[PDB]
Amino acid sequence: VSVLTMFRYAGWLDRLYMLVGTLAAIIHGVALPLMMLIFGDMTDSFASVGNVSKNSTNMSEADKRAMFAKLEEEMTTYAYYYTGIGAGVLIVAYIQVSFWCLAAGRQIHKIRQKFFHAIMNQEIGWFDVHDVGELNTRLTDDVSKINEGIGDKIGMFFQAMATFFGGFIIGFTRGWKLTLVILAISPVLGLSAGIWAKILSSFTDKELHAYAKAGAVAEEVLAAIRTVIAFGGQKKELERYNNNLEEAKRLGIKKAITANISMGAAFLLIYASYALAFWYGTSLVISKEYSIGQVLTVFFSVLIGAFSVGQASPNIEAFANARGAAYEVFKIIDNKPSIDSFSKSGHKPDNIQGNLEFKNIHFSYPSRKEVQILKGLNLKVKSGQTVALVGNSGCGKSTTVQLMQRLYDPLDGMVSIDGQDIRTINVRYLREIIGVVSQEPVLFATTIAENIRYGREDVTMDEIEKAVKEANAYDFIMKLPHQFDTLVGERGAQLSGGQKQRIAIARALVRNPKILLLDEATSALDTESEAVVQAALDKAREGRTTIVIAHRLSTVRNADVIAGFDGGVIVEQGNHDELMREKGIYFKLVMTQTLDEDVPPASFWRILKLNSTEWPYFVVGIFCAIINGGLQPAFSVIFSKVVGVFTNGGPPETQRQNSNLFSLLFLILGIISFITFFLQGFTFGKAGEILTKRLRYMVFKSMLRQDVSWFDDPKNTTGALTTRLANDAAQVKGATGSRLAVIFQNIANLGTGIIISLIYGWQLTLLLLAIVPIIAIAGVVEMKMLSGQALKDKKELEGSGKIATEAIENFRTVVSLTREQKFETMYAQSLQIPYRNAMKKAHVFGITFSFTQAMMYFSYAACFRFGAYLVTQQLMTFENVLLVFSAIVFGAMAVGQVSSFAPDYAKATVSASHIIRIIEKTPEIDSYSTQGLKPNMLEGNVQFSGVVFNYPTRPSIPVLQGLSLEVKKGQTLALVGSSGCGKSTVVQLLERFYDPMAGSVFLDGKEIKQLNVQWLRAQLGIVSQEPILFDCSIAENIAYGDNSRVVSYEEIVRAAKEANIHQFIDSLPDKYNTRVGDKGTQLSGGQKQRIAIARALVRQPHILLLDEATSALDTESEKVVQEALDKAREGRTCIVIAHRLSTIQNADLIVVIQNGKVKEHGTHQQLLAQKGIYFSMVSVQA
Ligand SMILES: CC(C)[C@@H]1NC(=O)c2c[se]c(n2)[C@H](C(C)C)NC(=O)c2c[se]c(n2)[C@H](C(C)C)NC(=O)c2c[se]c1n2
Repeated sequence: VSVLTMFRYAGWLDRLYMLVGTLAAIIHGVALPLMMLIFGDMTDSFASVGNVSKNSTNMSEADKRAMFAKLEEEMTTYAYYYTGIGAGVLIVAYIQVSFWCLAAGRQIHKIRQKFFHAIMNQEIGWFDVHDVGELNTRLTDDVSKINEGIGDKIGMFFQAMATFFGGFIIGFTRGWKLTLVILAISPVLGLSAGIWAKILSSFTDKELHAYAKAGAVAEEVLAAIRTVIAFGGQKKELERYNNNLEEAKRLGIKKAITANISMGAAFLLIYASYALAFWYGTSLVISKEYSIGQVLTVFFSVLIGAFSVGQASPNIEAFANARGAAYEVFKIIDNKPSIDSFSKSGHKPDNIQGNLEFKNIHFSYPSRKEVQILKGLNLKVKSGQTVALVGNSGCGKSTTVQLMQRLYDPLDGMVSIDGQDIRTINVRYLREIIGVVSQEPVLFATTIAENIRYGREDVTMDEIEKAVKEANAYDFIMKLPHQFDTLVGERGAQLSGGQKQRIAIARALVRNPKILLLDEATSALDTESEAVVQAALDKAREGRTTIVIAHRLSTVRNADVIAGFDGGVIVEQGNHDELMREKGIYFKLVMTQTLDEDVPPASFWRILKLNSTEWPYFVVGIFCAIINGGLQPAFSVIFSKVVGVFTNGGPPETQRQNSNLFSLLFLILGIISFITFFLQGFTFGKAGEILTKRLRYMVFKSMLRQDVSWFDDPKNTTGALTTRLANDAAQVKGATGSRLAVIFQNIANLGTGIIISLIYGWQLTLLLLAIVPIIAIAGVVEMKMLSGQALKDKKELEGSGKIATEAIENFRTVVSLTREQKFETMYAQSLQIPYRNAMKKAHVFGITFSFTQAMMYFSYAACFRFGAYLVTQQLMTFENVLLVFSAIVFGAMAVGQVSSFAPDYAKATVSASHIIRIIEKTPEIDSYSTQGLKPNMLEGNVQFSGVVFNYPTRPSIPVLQGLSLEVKKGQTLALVGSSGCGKSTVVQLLERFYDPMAGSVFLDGKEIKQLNVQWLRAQLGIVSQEPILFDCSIAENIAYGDNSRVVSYEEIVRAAKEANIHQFIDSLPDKYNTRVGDKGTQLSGGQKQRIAIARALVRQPHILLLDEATSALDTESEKVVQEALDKAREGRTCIVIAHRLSTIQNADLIVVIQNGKVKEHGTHQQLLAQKGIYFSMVSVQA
């Protein structure tokens, strides 16, 4: 039902078609087993020609006729066999594929629209809950999974029956109890293989979980890189837990891996067992009773049936997932909650004009338990009036304003617009009649002309003009290139928040409702802009009854009536003066405020060599692999022999022949395999281990010893990075295992296939090889056309998706809701294109697939016919055809490889290339010399010469152009400028995180450019904006193991002492052993920073780098900070850059630098004596 039905819902001819194609499928599966019967009949007559050709010591002419008659006889049987099965195949396959698509196609598309629009209709709820980025995510993700649900399904049916009727058909109709001996031994052994192999395949997955755990405990926090460099390099830790848990779950998962190799060994062991019981039980049931040397037909066939069962399984799986996640989220789809709002008909209010009425409205947010912010609210506003609301505590003001848009619904009481109940009037009509301007001026990724269009569909640039002109925007818009026809560059991040809001107005203004609300929309914006804005508001208000919420009591003045609020508390209402004269709330407050990487440069064999390096040696590996190749050919021939001697040879010892070859095949494959595998498993496996481990190490280090523009200015987050760790270590592991499997299959197939290709008959040799490369090339072009169509498809659907996103994501549309559908409409457009495009491709796959099959029966019919060719009186055409099985299934061997084992070597290579280039690096500052920390460098006079720099992004114009400063010893070097850059960049330069473009610095003598980077970073005391510390124990944080700097207890104590954080150190559970607790999410920036300080001073710098240290704080925190900073400074050189135009006075040398160049400098009252720059700073400061 719902689950499956609803899943498979919608489709007149869709459904019908569906069934049809399905039928085709069935016939298809059945097609291959009947195919096996043919194997029979032809091979049977072949056998008879083998015993009459094996007699040979008698009539020569009777052999001419008898054997030739048999030739053209089966030659006819051949034509008709492949012809039938074949053409059929081509046809049926084509049909079904059409099923998959067409069906699922139309289906999806439908589900498409319905989901878009549904979402669009869940109202507030999609705000209420949801993660809304998550919502659309599943839009795309889930829909797709459903589609794949319908198509793979078709697949499942196909094979489901291939094995059902196959195993039946042959597995009964041809044996009557022999087909059964099959049934017995065959179905049985199949059970054992599937069984043990799955038990440890699952054991394998348990290995993948314990594995992911070792990995994270091998991940750790690697962000805060900066602070990190101003610290040195963890580098032991990472390695410690890294190789630790790795090595462990390595050998171990590599044990279960060698166990999956003990699995491939099991399966091949068991399979070998297949041969045992197979050939044995036959040998008997083919020597004694039922003598046809054909039984193999049945046995072999049904076996194939068990395999259909398997392939059947993954398809099913797909049906499941698609089904599942699809129907359950489809439930979150089709579902029509709605009702708390809607968008369909209603009560039409054409009376125009009216007054807002809030009569006893109690309300609680959707989050059930939350406290009813609107504990019975009574408020009513006349028309044409400008009524404001005042608040500050948060929640209620908005909440209410909100309700007025019938956004959520009242928990009790009612709201009457004009004189009717809002909940009565139509929603759209309502929402329309309601012009609102929240604060966030959300704009679209289109032309302005458009955003306004959105305001109201039909409309001429005429009106628009007027609107924008009444929304006072007609100007800047004109000065703006391209005019109204100008776009908003990818989202609304191109113009000034102000203008934006303005436009919104215009927009809403075009709406021209009769009710207006301003959710602080002036709020969060500079002054001047603010005033112009409010201006617009007014010109838009007073012609329309309005209500506003704002902390700008000023613009609140001209309030026709103020409402007393503060976090949900309805009190004093009335004109300004009345509340002021009310010495209460209004009055009160009035007086209180006064992940895309992807890189071209690959590496041909470059990875292999690096590969070989990271590889100690394991000829053993390649070796055993090789022999494994030799093994496949072995089996193939072993069979060719078996069937051979049996169908054409001497009557006595047919038993020892069978019993042997059979046992042979057994011991051979089985034993040789289990061993070849297991052993290789352990070897190559280890390779993967050390490689991954060692690899990570080197790499990560490369990062450690890496820096400069990298992390200082990264476009490579801590995630893409860590990921690099995991994913890429695994991938190189890939390059190795592959090279291994490569040589294997090769020599395997090539080497042996060819030696056999020699014992061949020159027929097959050429013909067949022609067939393998051919069919192979088909499989490759197939995969290519399939992924190509999949990629471009994701492209068109991407465009449609993104837009969809913009909408949903930006629900602030339902704000005006005059688009909902309109939106969805546009999508239908986009969607229409990739839809017709879908049908086309549908067909494609069809033909493609069907052609695969074509080459299938094709190549085997022409191959077998040509084989049998000339068998008149006993020519060079006999049992060797099995040797044909050899070369052919060897092609099937190559496919066993490019289809199994290691990754397709593609992404393995990418990730390899990446991880390499990275580990390569180009250090940039590591061991060195460039001095000797001579016992006379303890000065500090930092000297800045030329100072011309700009971090990698030079086309952004150097943020340091021709600069030069200086700071004596043991004093205070004040620093002030415009904002953001300049200050920091300077501190950094000292840290020499980026050697300037031209210039240099003298710590006190030698040249920092040419000074021992390390040491230069030994004596430094940076305390920047956002403080940070790993999740160690604070005693550990403090005792910042800079270098040899052993965790000196009385030393770190000394740190908490001067760092002023000893107040906490004293008590606070444990005392000095208190970890940062949860990574450091249990303290105030004042405490952290203090430790930051504790850091600095515990290092005993000779230079203090204060980068606007305390920018976000308060009270005794900024106080005890300026104190510890006061006692931690003056005893040594210290640059104090900041935005503390307040405690910037007490500075030995205040330097006003103007981004790029220095502008003023000197003692405070002197800089003040030079009125203008520094002056205008103390003045704007006020
Ligand atoms: C994709 C399908 C062909 C699929 N193979 C694999 O999933 C696979 C995974 Se590793 C692997 N095959 C390796 C490699 C060497 C292919 N094969 C062997 O060790 C081996 C030993 Se005897 C034998 N194969 C015969 C022969 C008829 C080959 N194969 C089958 O009865 C058969 C039935 Se379904 C199937 N194969």
